[PDB]
Amino acid sequence: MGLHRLIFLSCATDGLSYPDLRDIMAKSEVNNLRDGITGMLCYGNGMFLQTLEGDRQKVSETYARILKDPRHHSAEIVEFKAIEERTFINWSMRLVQLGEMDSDTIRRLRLKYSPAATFQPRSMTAEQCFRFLKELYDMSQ
Amino acid sequence: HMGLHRLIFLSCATDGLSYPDLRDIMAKSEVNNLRDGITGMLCYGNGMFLQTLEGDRQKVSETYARILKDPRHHSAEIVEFKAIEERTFINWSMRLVQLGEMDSDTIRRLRLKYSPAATFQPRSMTAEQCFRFLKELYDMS
Amino acid sequence: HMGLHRLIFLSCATDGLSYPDLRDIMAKSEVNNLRDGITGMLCYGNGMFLQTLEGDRQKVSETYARILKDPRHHSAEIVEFKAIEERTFINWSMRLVQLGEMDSDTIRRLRLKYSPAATFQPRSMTAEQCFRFLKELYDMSQ
Amino acid sequence: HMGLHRLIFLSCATDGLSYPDLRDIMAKSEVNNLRDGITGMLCYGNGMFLQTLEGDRQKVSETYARILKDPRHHSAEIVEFKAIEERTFINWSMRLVQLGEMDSDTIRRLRLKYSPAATFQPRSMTAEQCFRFLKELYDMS
Amino acid sequence: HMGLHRLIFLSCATDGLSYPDLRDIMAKSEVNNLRDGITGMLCYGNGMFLQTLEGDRQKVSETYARILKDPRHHSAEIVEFKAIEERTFINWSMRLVQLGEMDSDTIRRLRLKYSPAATFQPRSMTAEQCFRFLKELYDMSQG
Amino acid sequence: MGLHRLIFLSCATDGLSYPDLRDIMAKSEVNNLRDGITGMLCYGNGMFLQTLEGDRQKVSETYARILKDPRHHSAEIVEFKAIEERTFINWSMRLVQLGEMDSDTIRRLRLKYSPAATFQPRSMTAEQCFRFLKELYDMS
Amino acid sequence: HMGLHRLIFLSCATDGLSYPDLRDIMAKSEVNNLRDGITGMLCYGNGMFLQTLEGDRQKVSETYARILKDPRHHSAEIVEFKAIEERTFINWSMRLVQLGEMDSDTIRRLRLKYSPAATFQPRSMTAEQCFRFLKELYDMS
Amino acid sequence: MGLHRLIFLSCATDGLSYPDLRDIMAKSEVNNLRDGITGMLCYGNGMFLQTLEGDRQKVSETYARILKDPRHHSAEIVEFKAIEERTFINWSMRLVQLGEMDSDTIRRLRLKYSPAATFQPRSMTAEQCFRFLKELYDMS
Amino acid sequence: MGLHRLIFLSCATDGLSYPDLRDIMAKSEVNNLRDGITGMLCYGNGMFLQTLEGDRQKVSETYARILKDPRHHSAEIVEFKAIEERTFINWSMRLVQLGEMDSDTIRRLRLKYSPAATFQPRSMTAEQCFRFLKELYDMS
Amino acid sequence: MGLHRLIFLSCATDGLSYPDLRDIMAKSEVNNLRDGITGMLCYGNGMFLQTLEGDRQKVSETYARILKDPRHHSAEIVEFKAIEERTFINWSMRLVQLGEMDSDTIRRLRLKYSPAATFQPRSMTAEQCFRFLKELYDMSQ
Ligand SMILES: Cc1cc2nc3c(=O)[nH]c(=O)nc-3n(C[C@H](O)[C@H](O)[C@H](O)COP(=O)(O)O)c2cc1C
Ligand SMILES: Cc1cc2nc3c(=O)[nH]c(=O)nc-3n(C[C@H](O)[C@H](O)[C@H](O)COP(=O)(O)O)c2cc1C
Ligand SMILES: Cc1cc2nc3c(=O)[nH]c(=O)nc-3n(C[C@H](O)[C@H](O)[C@H](O)COP(=O)(O)O)c2cc1C
Ligand SMILES: Cc1cc2nc3c(=O)[nH]c(=O)nc-3n(C[C@H](O)[C@H](O)[C@H](O)COP(=O)(O)O)c2cc1C
Ligand SMILES: Cc1cc2nc3c(=O)[nH]c(=O)nc-3n(C[C@H](O)[C@H](O)[C@H](O)COP(=O)(O)O)c2cc1C
Ligand SMILES: Cc1cc2nc3c(=O)[nH]c(=O)nc-3n(C[C@H](O)[C@H](O)[C@H](O)COP(=O)(O)O)c2cc1C
Ligand SMILES: Cc1cc2nc3c(=O)[nH]c(=O)nc-3n(C[C@H](O)[C@H](O)[C@H](O)COP(=O)(O)O)c2cc1C
Ligand SMILES: Cc1cc2nc3c(=O)[nH]c(=O)nc-3n(C[C@H](O)[C@H](O)[C@H](O)COP(=O)(O)O)c2cc1C
Ligand SMILES: Cc1cc2nc3c(=O)[nH]c(=O)nc-3n(C[C@H](O)[C@H](O)[C@H](O)COP(=O)(O)O)c2cc1C
Ligand SMILES: Cc1cc2nc3c(=O)[nH]c(=O)nc-3n(C[C@H](O)[C@H](O)[C@H](O)COP(=O)(O)O)c2cc1C
Repeated sequence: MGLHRLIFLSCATDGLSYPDLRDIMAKSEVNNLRDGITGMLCYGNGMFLQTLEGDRQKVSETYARILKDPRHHSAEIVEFKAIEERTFINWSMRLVQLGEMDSDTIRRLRLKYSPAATFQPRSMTAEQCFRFLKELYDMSQ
Repeated sequence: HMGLHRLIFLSCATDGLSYPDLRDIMAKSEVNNLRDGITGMLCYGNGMFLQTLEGDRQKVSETYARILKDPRHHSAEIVEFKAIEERTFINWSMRLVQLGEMDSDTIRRLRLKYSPAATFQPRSMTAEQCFRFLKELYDMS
Repeated sequence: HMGLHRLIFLSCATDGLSYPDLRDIMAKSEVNNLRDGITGMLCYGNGMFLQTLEGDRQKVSETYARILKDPRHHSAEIVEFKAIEERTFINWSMRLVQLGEMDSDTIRRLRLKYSPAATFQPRSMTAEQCFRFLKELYDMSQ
Repeated sequence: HMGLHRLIFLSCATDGLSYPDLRDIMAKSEVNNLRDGITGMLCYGNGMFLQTLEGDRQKVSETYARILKDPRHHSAEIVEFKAIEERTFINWSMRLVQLGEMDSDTIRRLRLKYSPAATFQPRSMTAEQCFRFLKELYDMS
Repeated sequence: HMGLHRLIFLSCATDGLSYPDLRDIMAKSEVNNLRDGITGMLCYGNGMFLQTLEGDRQKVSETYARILKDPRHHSAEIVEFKAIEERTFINWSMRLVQLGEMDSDTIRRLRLKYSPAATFQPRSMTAEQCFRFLKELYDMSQG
Repeated sequence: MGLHRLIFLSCATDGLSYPDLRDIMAKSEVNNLRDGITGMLCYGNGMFLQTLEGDRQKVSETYARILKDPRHHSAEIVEFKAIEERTFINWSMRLVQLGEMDSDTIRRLRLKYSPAATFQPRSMTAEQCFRFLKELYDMS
Repeated sequence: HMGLHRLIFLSCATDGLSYPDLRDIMAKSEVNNLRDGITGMLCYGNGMFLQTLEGDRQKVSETYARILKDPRHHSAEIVEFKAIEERTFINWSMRLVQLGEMDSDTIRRLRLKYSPAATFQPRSMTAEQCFRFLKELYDMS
Repeated sequence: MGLHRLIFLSCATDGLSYPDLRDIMAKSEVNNLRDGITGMLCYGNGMFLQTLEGDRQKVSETYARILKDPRHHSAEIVEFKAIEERTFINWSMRLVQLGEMDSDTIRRLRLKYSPAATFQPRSMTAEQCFRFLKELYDMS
Repeated sequence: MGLHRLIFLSCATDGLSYPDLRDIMAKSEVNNLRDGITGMLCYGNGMFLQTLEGDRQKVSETYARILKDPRHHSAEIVEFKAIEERTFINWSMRLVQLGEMDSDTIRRLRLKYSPAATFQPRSMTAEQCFRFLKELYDMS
Repeated sequence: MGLHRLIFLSCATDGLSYPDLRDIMAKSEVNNLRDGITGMLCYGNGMFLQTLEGDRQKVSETYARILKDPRHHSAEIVEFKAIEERTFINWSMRLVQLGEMDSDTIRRLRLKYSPAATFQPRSMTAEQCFRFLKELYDMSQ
């Protein structure tokens, strides 16, 4: 039924540590590679913003799995639509931490695509979330 | 906030699904969706569920997260999630439409109009086809 | 003289607003707006105000700055201000529509049509949703 | 949360406006705008102000309502207020540009480029001209 | 021959304009415009003229140069001049519409519809607003 | 009511002299700077092709004065419309004479934007006159 | 072949054209155009011809090449030649409409609607005006 | 992969019989109903013009089978694309014979959508074939 | 009525000689220069493909004279429409012989804009002919 | 009737050999050159994906011949439409084998234009097949 892209956000569980983030990256890369899924996970200011690209069914099944994870709560879908080609091609999953990135670059990128004084993905539109993640992916290459 | 959205998803009915089960689903959704500002429509046929929800980005997502935990269906597949200027499915907090209790010639034309399948197969339908199929049902009701 | 414009804004009615308040707002609004070439419509429901004003860029702005000084409401939020080819809200210099003095079902369906909320919440509505909500009310009030 | 918006307004500076008065304005705007997630640009020339603010619909409104109470100007005119997909005035929570301290030729050409007036007259300019005028100022900083 | 065009302009009527003045204008516009393949409509109201002319690029220009020389009005403003695929104002070489001989409420709402002004002020209206205002006048008073 | 552009053409009156041109350019520069008007005047093959940018009322009044000038006759308006920004920014008024340019570059420019073997602005559309003038202005 | 096309051209009647000439033109046109799959419409008025032919790119061209050798007119000028998705002038292999036998006011308004002229002057008309002019004449028959 | 529509044309083999047409119609109706396929068959002037809607795979497989039928030759694909909704809903396969309908209606229809003096789908674009088949279908 | 472009094709008459080609080019340069006409004539595979830009009347009359020339036959109009600017500016008439150019540049060009295994303008659309001719002109 | 493009896919019959491919390329190179046909053949993961550009009739007949070939089975048409210009100009027929290429560029190219974890033209849209083929043609010059 074709290639799709999903974008959703969520609130991280309190006290998340680096080993927790690395654990997410490690399982996501293996499962996604198996499932034909690509994407990117953005972490900052206690919030997750993720995009997954792939088959309509596979991406749905992965999202239903991600909802069971106790490392986050209060998930919101931002968008689900058919896409002509992938944007997030290179990584089965890439984690980007806004805190390990140039303070100035991120502030300008977060301002560019958002009205918020901090990283607040609930205040961004679907196209803003996409373009935010696209620039993170393009610089994190 | 963030605005009005519509979700469209499909799923498989669990084997043994009973009319009571159908009525229990409708009873709880109507109370919940009314509380949440959610309207929409549930189509059941050929062992398949095809549903749409309209409302707040967060609320619809939370309702979908709850629906994913229901054992009365399995293998849910998201069809689309996007922002909308206005609602189509205004009249009912949640309306159940059974394809089997309907004019066989009306439903045959409808299912053919918006799908390539010889029976009702939402998995073979695009997001636009599911929207238009459901809308004709809503209008016919 | 920069053409015809439309402003849309919303606000919270102040606690204790009474029918005399609504009449005073309408009485001054009709006189000022007729003087200023301003037309529009004010919607009241669920403790919220939703209003649109059409006219000259300077006049409408001046009318809005006066409105922000009015103690009969608070927490104003601008929804949209843009140039327009033609007016939609032609007939009245100002018209009050109370959502509660109307067919509950017609309004319930309209409030659902153009918003995600279980109640009248103009802060949850877009500029296009506010305009189309207001236009349908205007078309029914004729 | 109804998304990112841009406000543009103009006003007349009250007589006697002083250099310390402008610096005070710039000092409070940077603090307030940074607090509120707001960015923008203030233009001063020919006794007139032309400013733009980007950010949240509610915050920008509340900021305009505060600016309207300031005795250092009068006769404000809204030029446009609308939703935007991305910010243009990303770099400064607030920046002052004095047209009088700029190349008489660079500013004269820019003033003619975007208005029919022989002097700076933002009231004679469309929303698009004010935007494009302020943007070139922004790009020259 | 560069095709069909439309001109829209406005002006202030000179003080003391009389009904015979409007009649001399109308009798002469009809004869000249019929000769020159020009059609159009003149609106008079609130001491202001708002007129449109359709025809050949050169003919319309010359008629405007003639109109500019007339002492019966002053302070003309061009609102628009462009090529058009087809005429809107076809039925009359020139038709005069006086806003005062028409339904106040009909004209009132029409003037608000296409302008920000509390009275008829073509100087506050765009080319498109002027076009649409004149077109509704032309359509309603087909007589 | 915003920034507008006018383009018109005309026939020069027989006996046009440089002094004649000197008076035109001198009063135009003064008058246009006062009025917020910019533009360009093209002369060639006995024809004027002009563009003026500025306020709707000002540009019109200037056109009315230009129509009284006896140094030319048979004006035609080419277009009058609103514009987002000026193209002809640099000069309150600039004269360009086609005859004092490469017999090759202008031949082309003209042929590019007209069906005629000589400069015949009555044969050009509004968009052809604009682009033709924009190319001339862009050269200086 | 290479598709359905429409040609529109105009010409001046050779001075002294007679009714029998027009008859003979119409009789050859119906026979030839019917043989060649060509349809169209010929307007005559004020000493001018305005005609359109629809059909094969080759057939219409050759027929036009034959019309060019006819001494009953001169000064032919092509108005338009392009590919078309469907015919407008379907009903007749060739139909003659004389502007001289029509409601004097109907023809006056039609000529004014699609021309800057006080007389029928097809040389003063664009390709779209000729098309719309002939189409209205066709619809009144 | 979704709903598609195919259009193809061919020459009927010499000797085509009404019984021949009926075997085609009967086997097509059964197979297409099995295959979720709908469509329309046009026959005139010795030519076939057909459209099928359904699954990309299914429609292709049916076309491959049509290519082996000896009752026609010189098949030519006209169009194959994804479609949002079916136009040819009502019948799995419906035969419309051009030659036995109103002579004037089919003359106008065939002229409307083609440069030819007889039915010649080889002279028609994809859109012409589609709009032609659709007007036939709408008349049934 | 402004600037137009014509595109047409024809078959060269049997026996066409280089002097014949040189005379066509010679009279075309004079007539077109007088008539304000520019364009390009492409000769290949025994076929002519030409385009002319200029005034609507002049271009037509020139086409009518071209139709009486016995050095070619079977003319087909490809397209005739209004244009905003000339593409074939530099030359009142220029010959491009496909045979005197790189077989590979021309082979690739001919495939890009046609379904044919050789140069066959009768198989090309108006847009394909224009773009074909424009690439020749730009590389010329 | 102009230039067209066909795209189709099929399953290679079991046991396909290098000689098998050489014979396919050999006749296709000859036949397409005779027919004015250009195109490209992609082989990978036991699947064929091909495009042919040329005349509507010739391309159709070449497809009819290809369907009789027993070296593949289960052919599926992807798209057939008229085109303004060719994309695959340089070759009458060129074979590209995905396994004789860099796992990365092919893997990422294949992910770019499909949801699948391996090459599966059956899950690809018409526009994805075209773009997949076009990047292959562009790389192998
Ligand atoms: C924010 C977040 C994003 C995640 N994204 C993915 C993902 O994209 N793919 C994935 O396989 N698991 C993802 N996970 C982890 C799953 O929730 C879960 O732990 C994982 O799929 C375990 O899979 P298993 O049950 O098959 O072993 C994510 C978890 C979090 C908290
Ligand atoms: C096909 C299907 C559709 C459902 N749709 C909705 C719905 O629209 N809204 C809702 O509140 N529950 C819906 N449910 C039910 C949820 O799974 C769950 O039973 C419900 O939210 C229970 O709410 P509770 O928190 O009051 O127990 C649906 C269940 C199924 C099987
Ligand atoms: C919700 C609301 C809407 C209002 N709308 C208008 C209006 O459209 N026009 C107006 O003149 N005043 C309006 N007002 C009132 C103004 O704030 C102010 O009281 C009024 O202009 C005072 O007029 P005056 O000082 O000239 O007598 C509104 C007030 C409220 C609370
Ligand atoms: C032209 C002008 C522009 C201003 N722009 C801003 C601004 O962008 N943000 C802001 O907070 N204040 C701005 N101000 C200042 C406000 O009028 C006011 O002094 C400030 O919002 C006070 O905030 P407070 O309640 O924290 O004292 C501006 C004042 C002027 C005269
Ligand atoms: C508002 C106004 C509109 C006019 N419109 C026209 C017109 O459409 N056609 C026309 O010939 N004269 C029109 N005139 C009159 C001309 O100024 C002038 O008197 C007239 O063309 C004299 O024509 P004649 O000298 O060629 O006889 C108009 C005058 C006014 C004041
Ligand atoms: C072709 C041509 C173009 C002209 N353009 C302008 C112009 O752009 N601005 C201007 O003020 N005068 C222009 N003029 C001259 C005016 O017609 C008139 O002589 C001048 O405005 C008178 O200036 P004054 O009113 O100060 O005496 C032009 C004259 C000609 C012949
Ligand atoms: C204005 C005009 C329009 C004509 N239109 C057609 C036409 O549409 N079809 C046609 O066959 N002949 C038309 N003709 C006639 C041709 O010039 C020619 O005389 C006729 O095609 C001769 O037929 P033939 O092939 O038997 O010699 C027209 C002639 C004139 C003067
Ligand atoms: C013009 C024409 C159209 C046909 N269309 C169809 C068709 O739409 N569906 C179909 O199943 N067979 C169609 N056929 C018949 C096939 O060629 C073949 O006989 C049929 O699929 C046999 O099916 P079988 O597997 O049951 O033997 C058509 C034949 C012709 C000549
Ligand atoms: C393929 C071809 C193209 C021609 N192109 C032109 C042309 O562009 N301009 C032109 O004047 N003659 C052109 N001609 C020649 C005319 O047919 C005729 O010979 C020429 O115009 C001389 O006529 P004249 O001396 O009466 O002017 C062309 C001839 C052929 C065969
Ligand atoms: C995947 C695949 C692609 C093929 N592509 C072509 C092709 O593009 N052109 C062609 O002539 N044959 C192609 N063939 C081969 C034909 O099936 C047949 O072998 C060939 O056309 C020889 O025809 P002929 O010997 O009758 O002349 C292809 C075969 C396969 C398996």
